[PDB]
Amino acid sequence: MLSFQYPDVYRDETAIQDYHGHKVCDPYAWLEDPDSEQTKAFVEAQNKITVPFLEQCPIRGLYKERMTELYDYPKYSCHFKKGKRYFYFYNTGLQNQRVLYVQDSLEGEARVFLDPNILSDDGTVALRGYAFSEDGEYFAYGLSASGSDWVTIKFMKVDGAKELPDVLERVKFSCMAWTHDGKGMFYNAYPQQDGKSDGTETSTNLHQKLYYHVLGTDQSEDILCAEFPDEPKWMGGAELSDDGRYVLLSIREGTDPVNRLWYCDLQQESNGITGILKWVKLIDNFEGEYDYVTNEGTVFTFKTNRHSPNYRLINIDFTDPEESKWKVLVPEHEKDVLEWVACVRSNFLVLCYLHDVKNTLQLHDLATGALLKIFPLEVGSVVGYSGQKKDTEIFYCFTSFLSPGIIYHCDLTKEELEPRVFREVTVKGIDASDYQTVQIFYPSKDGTKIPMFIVHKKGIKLDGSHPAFLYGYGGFNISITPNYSVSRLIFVRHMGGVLAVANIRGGGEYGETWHKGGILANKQNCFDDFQCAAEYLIKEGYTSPKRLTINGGSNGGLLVATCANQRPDLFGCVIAQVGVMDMLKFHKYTIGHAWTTDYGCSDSKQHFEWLIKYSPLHNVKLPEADDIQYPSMLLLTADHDDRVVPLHSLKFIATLQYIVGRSRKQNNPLLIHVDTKAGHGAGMPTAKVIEEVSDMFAFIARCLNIDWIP
Repeated sequence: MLSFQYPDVYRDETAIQDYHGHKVCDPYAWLEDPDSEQTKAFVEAQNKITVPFLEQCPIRGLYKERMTELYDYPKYSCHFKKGKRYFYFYNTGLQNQRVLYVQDSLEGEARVFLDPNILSDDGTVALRGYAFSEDGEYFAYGLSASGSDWVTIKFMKVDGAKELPDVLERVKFSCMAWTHDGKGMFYNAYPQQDGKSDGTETSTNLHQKLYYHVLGTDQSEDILCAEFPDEPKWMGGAELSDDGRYVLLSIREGTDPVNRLWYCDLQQESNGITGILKWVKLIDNFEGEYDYVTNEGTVFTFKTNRHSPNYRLINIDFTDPEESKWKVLVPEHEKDVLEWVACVRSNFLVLCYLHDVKNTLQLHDLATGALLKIFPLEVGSVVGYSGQKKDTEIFYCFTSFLSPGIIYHCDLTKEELEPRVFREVTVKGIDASDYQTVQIFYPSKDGTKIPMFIVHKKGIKLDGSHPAFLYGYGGFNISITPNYSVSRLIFVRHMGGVLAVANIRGGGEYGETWHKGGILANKQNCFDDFQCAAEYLIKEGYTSPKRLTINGGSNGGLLVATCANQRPDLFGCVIAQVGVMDMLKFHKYTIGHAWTTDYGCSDSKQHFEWLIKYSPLHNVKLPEADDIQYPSMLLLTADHDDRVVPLHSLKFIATLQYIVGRSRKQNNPLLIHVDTKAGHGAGMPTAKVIEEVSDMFAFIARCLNIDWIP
């Protein structure tokens, strides 16, 4: 099958570094420089063999055509109200970027408010964050080009959609919060730096500061409200309390769900916002998370995980702040995770729980925390919501594996609450009743039961003859819940596949204990969990090693890459998207330093000892048995992925091709595709999403020689 030759790639055998007495050779360290002619030549040479391989079989064109047809359905986001107007995002079907619409009432004719599509020919300029003024008459929005995390904030006057001259630069991982007087907005920015700041650089991001921009002035005039010079990794995001009296500063260091919480009573400022605010350090440590829900005077309601891994709601009175005085408004549940909470119609709280990886939604009284109403939902996820304190209605968006979703509306001014379907779209060509979703719990190596969703055509025989697509992430307290994916359904319907999603440790499915179960010294638990999911699908007859494909992105890319090294005999195909592969150097680039709370850091001897055992880049090794080779592998990255710098994938593929690719027994391809004008994934235009999925499934089809089922 392989009719190409791997590119010549220079090995710097002098690249030797000592890690606490452990010598580590990094022959491809030169790939860390994205700007060199050597690195640009490497990328060119790799894409030169990968592209023809993906485009050879006509199955890619069949898949692309079906994806283009089926993905072409109306996509609406949850309606939300700001001031006297309603807004919602909508994509007719195949627009590169969804468009923001506005209407003066729910029965009023909607009009285009902000269309990102006209900002570029290829839809590579996308919205990244936005914030309306308290009165809804002004609007700030961030724009990212080519997938970069970097943002340029722009402003508009809502009435007439008038462009304002205000432009903020050097914005990244930023909050956006307007003061209620309508004078200006808080945001974050990074100091100027040598070299580029467009997403192709690898420069570490430190010393993020909190600024305040007065509308109608130049950015050079902005006020510095908070900075942490002695703590370069600290990031402080601002938000205004519901009553506009307080600025709440949430300081984070790392990716754990914890934050310091400082506040500033704006009325106590000597003469408005003129510099460093009079911060009161309410919670001045990183021992727990405090997520503002609402306040009534000095009594602040926060969602926290402080001695509550499944989360709960507490009320902290600023006038009697000692922890022993906090009141538990909604106690922690023994197993279900309280995902998020919103306050609406003054005294209602909307609580969203995760019960065995499925969402539930309910309304509670703010004064007592008592349950008042349960909003009925099918098995799936709540992916959208609107309803702030002053609002008298809520909208909530639902989705699942088999149907696009439903947007629900509920008028909260009614004595008897009657939620109703506001919008519902079904994809013609994908009959949901032909498939089923089942949830099973399988034991991992240590006996822990791990949840796994399996989606397949009804009536299939569990004889191991079906190709399977197993997905996982496992980390950063992220819960992998049901979502609608046309691309995966095409695999099921047109490639006769079985979809599986394993809720492995590291995730947030069972709270902070689930998270802690897949980090630091116990990161191996993630890999073991995932390998056991594969073993389950195989044993129970859903698939077989030669027919199994595993996929994951970012931390999930690390997941699948490590699994390929540890159990090459268990997988037929592996697709690793934008993955962290060099676990010894990840902290040196862009925002990589933030991930040490999940992974550890090689600077530490103890941590190095954990990292070196699973780091994809440092564990590529020819399988011992003659009849075992590495699975077919496809790494996908982009040149503007400044979240997980592409060097991770570049170094990894060079290593796989040299150590494994050159071996005579290796006949499965080990390829990389580096895209242009794209990044980690957020904001990717529809055109690119379609090309990516077509590539992924064409690769699977060719490597496993699967026939297309019309």
